[PDB]
Order: sequence, then C-alpha cells, then structure tokens
Amino acid sequence: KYFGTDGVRGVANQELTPELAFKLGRYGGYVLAHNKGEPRVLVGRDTRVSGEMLESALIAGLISIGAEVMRLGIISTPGVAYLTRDMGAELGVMISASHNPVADNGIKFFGSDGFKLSDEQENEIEALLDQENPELPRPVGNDIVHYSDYFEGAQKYLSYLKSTVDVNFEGLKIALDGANGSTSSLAPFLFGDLEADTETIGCSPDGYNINEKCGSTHPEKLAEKVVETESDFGLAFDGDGDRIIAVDENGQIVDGDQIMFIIGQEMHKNQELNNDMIVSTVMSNLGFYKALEQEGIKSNKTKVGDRYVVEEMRRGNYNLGGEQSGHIVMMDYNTTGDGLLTGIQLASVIKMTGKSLSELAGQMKKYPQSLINVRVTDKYRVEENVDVKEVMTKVEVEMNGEGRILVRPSGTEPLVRVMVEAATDEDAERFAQQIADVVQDKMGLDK
Amino acid sequence: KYFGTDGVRGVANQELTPELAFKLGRYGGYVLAHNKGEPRVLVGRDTRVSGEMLESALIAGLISIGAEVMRLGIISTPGVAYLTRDMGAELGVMISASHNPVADNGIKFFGSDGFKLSDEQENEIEALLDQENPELPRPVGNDIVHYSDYFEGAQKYLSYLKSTVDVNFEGLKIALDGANGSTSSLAPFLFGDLEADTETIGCSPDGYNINEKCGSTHPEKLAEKVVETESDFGLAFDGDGDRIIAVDENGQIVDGDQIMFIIGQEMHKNQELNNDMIVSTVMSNLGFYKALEQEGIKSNKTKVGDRYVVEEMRRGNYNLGGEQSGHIVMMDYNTTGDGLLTGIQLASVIKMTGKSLSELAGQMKKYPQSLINVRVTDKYRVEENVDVKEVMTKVEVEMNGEGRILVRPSGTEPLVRVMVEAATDEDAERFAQQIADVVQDKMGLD
Repeated sequence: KYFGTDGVRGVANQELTPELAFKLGRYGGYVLAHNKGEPRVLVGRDTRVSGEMLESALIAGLISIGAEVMRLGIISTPGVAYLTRDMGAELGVMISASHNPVADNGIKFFGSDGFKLSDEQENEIEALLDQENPELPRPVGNDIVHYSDYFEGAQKYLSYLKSTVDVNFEGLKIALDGANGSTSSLAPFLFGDLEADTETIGCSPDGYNINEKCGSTHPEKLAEKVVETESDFGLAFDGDGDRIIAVDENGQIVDGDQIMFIIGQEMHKNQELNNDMIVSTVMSNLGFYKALEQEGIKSNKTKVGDRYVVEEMRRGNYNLGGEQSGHIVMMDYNTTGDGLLTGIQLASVIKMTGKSLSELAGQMKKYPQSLINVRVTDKYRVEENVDVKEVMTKVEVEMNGEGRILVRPSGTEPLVRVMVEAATDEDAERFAQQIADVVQDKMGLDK
Repeated sequence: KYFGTDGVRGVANQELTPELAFKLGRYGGYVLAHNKGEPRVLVGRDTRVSGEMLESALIAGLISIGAEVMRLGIISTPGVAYLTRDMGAELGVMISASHNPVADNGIKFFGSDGFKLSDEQENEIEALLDQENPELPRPVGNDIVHYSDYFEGAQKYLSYLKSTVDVNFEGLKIALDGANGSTSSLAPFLFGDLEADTETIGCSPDGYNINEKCGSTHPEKLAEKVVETESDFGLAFDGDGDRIIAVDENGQIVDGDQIMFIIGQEMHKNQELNNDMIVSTVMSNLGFYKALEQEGIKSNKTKVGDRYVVEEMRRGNYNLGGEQSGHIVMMDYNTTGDGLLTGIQLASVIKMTGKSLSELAGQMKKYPQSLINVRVTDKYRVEENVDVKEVMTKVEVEMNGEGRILVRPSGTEPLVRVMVEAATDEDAERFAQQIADVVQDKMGLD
C-alpha cells in the first residue's frame, strides 16, 4: 500500500520518486476530476529541496489530465487546507514529510471541503496504481490549460489567521522557531504584524536543514532563547506547520494537552466551546482529564491518530480537539491541525488575562509516565487474557485513584504498548513492570 | 525510434507524453551531461501551451539525476544554443516544435559546444529508453540540488546580437512578424534598440496562437503590412526563431537562398568569407548557384537537413551555410540557424550599401519549382528503370542549360519525389509531367 496513515510518504528519489509523484498527480487528479469540468487544483510544499523536483513531477500529472494548477510555493499544510475550500477548488495537495528529516518527503491530499481524502477515493487511486497501463484522458491542443502562480495565497491565508484574533500583541515578547520549515516565512510576519516583538530562530531554511535540531520535536534551543532574551513565551512549529509546542517564560515546556486546556478553558468561559467538550486521544496525560473535570468540561477519548480526532469532531459537530503532540484542531477556523492558528489563539489568551504562560499552563499537573513494549502473539487477546486482566485490577486497586493504566496495541507493529501513569516515577515504572511481566510470560511469542 | 530529423517531435500529451519528457531529462541528462559532479543544464521553451507541462516533467528528470537546472523561460532555440556555450554549461534543452502548429511540440538537445547531438549520442539515449529497468544514479538528501531561474539570460542574448553588427539601423523602418513565438518579445527590442522604426504583428502570444496565419511559413500577412505601412522591408520569424524569411519594398518574398547570397556577397568582398565558399543543400534553387558563378564564390552541396549543412561546415570550417527554408548559420557568431542574427546581418548589409531589398534580391532569379510525388511499387528499382532513364536522358539533352530535374526517393514512405527546376513554368511541366507520367505507368498500382 502506497498510502499510509497520513498520505504517501517515503525517502525522496528512491521510495518516493518523481515517477510516483507524476502518477499521483495524474491518477489522483482524475479521481477528483471526474466530478468537475476543467478542474482547479492548488499545490503547496515545504522547504525540502526534494519538494521542487516532486512538485514539477506532480504538476505535470495534473496538467496532463486538463487541470488548472495553481502553485502556492512554500506554505504550511493548513494553508493548503484553508485555501482549497475558500477558493472552491476540487483538490489541494501538500508536499511535505512534517517533522521527518530532509531525506524524507511525502504527498498529502485535501478535498474540496478541506478534509483528507475519502478512503473509497484513496483506494480508487491505488487501483489505478495497480494497472500497468490504464486508459485515461489525454487532452491535446486547446484542451490543455495554463497553470498560474498564486503568490497571493500565502498572505491571503495569513490575513485569515489575523482575522481570528480580536486584539494585538503589543507588550508581548515572543520567541519563534520555524523549524527551517514552511512557517519560517509565515510566523515572523504573522506575529510581527500583530505588533508583537519577536526573537527568531530556525527561520533560515536552505533546503537541507528542515527539522534539524529545531521545531516542535526539538524545543531545547527555543527554551534556551526564551530565557536568554527574557521573552514572555516562545512557540515552536514543525516542518509543515500542523503542530505547535510552547515554552513558558522560565523555559519549561508546554505540551499540546496544556495548550488544549488553556484554549478550551477560555472557549468554555465565553460559551463558545461546543457541547462543553474537547476531543482528544487517550495518549493525553491523566492530569489533563482531571483539570477538565474541575472546569466542568466533558472529555472524549479516541484512538491515537489525527484521523480519529477529526473523525469524532465531525460526527458530533465539536469545535475543539487535538493531540498531546501539538496537533490541535479548531473547527470554527480550520479543518485540520494548524500550529500557526493555535499559536495566535494561545497568545490571545495571554493578552486578555494578563497572566503568564507558566500560570495558565500550571493549572494542570502532568503525572509521570512509564511506557513498555512487549512483543506478543495476536494483540487482541491481551485484554481478554485473564492473568493480564487481574494484575491490571490489582494495579488499579493499589493506586487508590492516583493514576491510570492503558494497554493498547500498535497497528504499525506486532506488539502491545503498556502505558502507566502514576503519582511517582518509581511507582509508574513499578506498575508498568508488574503488568509487562505478566504479559511477557503469558503473551510473549518473543518471550 | 523516438528521435526524428530534429530531436524528438510529437503531439504534446499524445505522441510525446510528459512521461517521455521525464525520461529524456533523466536519460538524456545522464548520457549527455555527466562529466562533472553536479551538471549544469539550461532549459528553454517557446510560447506553446504544454511547453509548461513538458518542462516540469523534463526538469524532474534532470533533478532526479543530479543536474543543476537553470530555467530560461521563453527564448528562441539559438538563445539556448548561444547561452549553453557562453555559460560553460554541460547541456542545453529547447522545448519547441518550430513552425509546427500549437498542438505539436518537441525536445531538442545542445552540447556544451552549442551543436546538436551526434547520431552516436542519439543512439545511446534510445537504448536506455528500450531497457526495461536501467539502474541510474538516484541522489538523495544533500545530493539533490536546487534549480534556479536565469531570466537574465534573455537580455544577455540580445546584447550579444547587438555586438555582431558594427553600425546602427537609423533611417530604416522595418516590419516584423514574430509568429506568436519566442521572437515576439525579442525582435521588437533588438531592431528598435538599433534605431529602426518598427511596426509589428503576431507579437501577442496567448499559448494557443503560435504559428497561426503568420510567421515564416505564412508571410502573406507580413507582406501586406510592409506595403500598407510604407516600410522599407519586413522580416518574418518562426515559432522557435531558427528561421528567417524577408519581404521587399513591394511585398515579394525573399527566401533563404537569396538571403544567403546577399550576406555572402558582402562577406566575400570584405574577405570575411572563409575559403570563399557557401554551404547549402541540393534543395537550393539553381538561380542561387548561377549567381554564385557570377560572383567569385564556390559552392558545396549536401544532404537536406540542418545537421548535414553544419556538419560540412565544421569539417572544412566554412563560416556561412543555410537552407532555402530560412535556416541560416553564421559560424563566426552562432553554431545553429538563428533567425534574429540573420535578420540583423541582412539589414546590416542593406544599410552599408544604402540599396533596397528588391535590387539585392533581383541579383538572382528563382526558377519555378514543380514538385510531384508518385506512389511506387518500390524506389530502388525506379532509378535503374530504362524507360525512366530514357525520358530523363532525353530531358538532359533537351535542356542543355535550361535547368535541372532532381529525382529523390523517400525511405520514409513508398513514393518518389519528382522535382524539376526550369526557366519557364511551361518548360518545367513539360518535363515534370512527362517524367511523372512515365514513372506512374511503371509502378504504384496496376
């Protein structure tokens, strides 16, 4: 299967080749081009050098079927999602591998509604990939259209982001890390235009340095800068700009759960939070759930992955959801995780309250976590297994209520993931080992 | 066999697909550009839509191989050839189909020396196209290079063209037809910068109007303009600007043969002509050859085609050669047929003498041409046939000096081309039909 969890990803020029990018543009176009005359498609990318070669290969595929291609250049993945629906386009494509290093690259698609592709269409694309020679339209002469360069899209996206906040950031000092990625050209202008004084790092891309000791994945240098410049707070983005991780005034790190809590707290007070609930994955820390209970906010847990958070939010029409990693979705403004949008909305809360990030983030304490992997036969049996159930109960019994345990299998791998959250590092490691031991003896294929 | 007479030509997205353009960039790049670590290749195109689509596919092939691509945008084919030599670039690529209509497009390659590919280089590329899975370099990470835009090149090409002339064009009013091609943005500036007054048509390309009722192939619209604007003369260009056709004061057409004669005449007296000779194809009219006898110029005849003209020019190092179609090569300045260069050099001769085109064109008379194609059973028996030999032999005797018949079979298709050039139309058809009648009786179809 070419399509993975989040589009088609591989190492650029061997696993993900220009020939594949051409096929994805031609086939992906036709699947999305059987429903409109003279299809309009927009394509964006991040700062990887391999994006230039893949884009030209992809654009050739889109043109070869008759589409009107609109090159956005360097833009964040949410920018593609927003522009696609706002311009009424049939499809949007983002070329990026997010946090992965420069060698890797990927191709992501967006529908006319700003959402990821439907699986029936994803499979139809793959069915065309299976055919050695599929007959397809071959427009000639006047039937081919001129593509256009839509340099306006980046600022049109930025102006929309500016519209969401209702106050400027004067009096705030903010440090930004663009991860040498698509945000490098967007975050300095966006916050600078809102009157915030800015200190920047990771905003000098060269085509090979994306996500190199910078970004949401590596926030240390940012925390170093925030303390050095005595800034009020700092924000770190990833290569394609769908995730954000924050740093407070003292250099402590604020994860997605805390950011989700701060923003959901303010939405709750203003009664803009839909159904007084926040969607999230179970991987979020226990302290996050208890803080939501204190604030009277119902919590909904879903399986790990962007697919399921957004899936759940659409089903019930919830306006806020996200993951601990920093991938946070605000339905009222965008249809996918947007680090830039989440960043300004966080800064808005800091401006209105007159507080600091450490105080707003300090509202919830994160319990220590211990994680263990056990290579088992058949992953469904684990929680049906009697011995596994009983030790979990004992562990559950021993913690009066101060902690929780999670036993989940990973779809990518053939092993189970033992997650324990407890009051103390030593407790968390101990309950995890007790549970992992029981699984290892009775479920360890790879004993 | 993908390669034709002038590179790979076909209808864009049907005969030649972006998939093919990708392979030509990937395979052609490896074969022709790899004697340096990060080869530098230059890419240009004309105004046709699909030039955008084929370019992106080609550039992907070049990058996937490790090349440093430098886009030139819209430029004439000689511009690519000239720039490739001046920049020390490993290879140059031009995306165009020349005079052909908008639907067609093509890919032509240039070596570091500014010359088209050798048949050996042509053969090697086709072998890679045939291989099911050839293992070629696949650079990853830092190994891939950034492509770049060299739009500055177009003005450097124009400044170089200005350098070739030693005098201005003040006092001249010139009409230009750009064929909605690459010359559309270059010829008005080039002649205007030389102080000539300009009236232009066919300089409004929209991607679908190239070579549409204008250009070297269609000079009727320009000749109309020359008379109406009361201009001294007019110049017509093709889609990719490797050909030139001129129009006199009265609207008559001046072909490549006459343009070659005018330019070679001035070179000869000034002794700029190397070995006092001009290279040309057999397709050239006899009046061109007779005028060369009146002057002190020798002449070499070669097989039809751009390649063979320049090939002969390199072997003996002659500086002037061309075709009747308007594809003319000036070795001292460029390595391929350049319509813009020839346009300046033609006008340059006019200003120095102070004469007009009609007087310069009248130096040679064009004998009327009659062309007939006959379906045959085969051609390799047609030259041997006695009845054909007998009518042709009778023809050689009847015209002691009246002209010449040329009989040339096509390997491509099973017909014989019967061409006769004679003093009067009435003579030629007496020879053209008589010969074609004899050929028709013997082969083709019972």
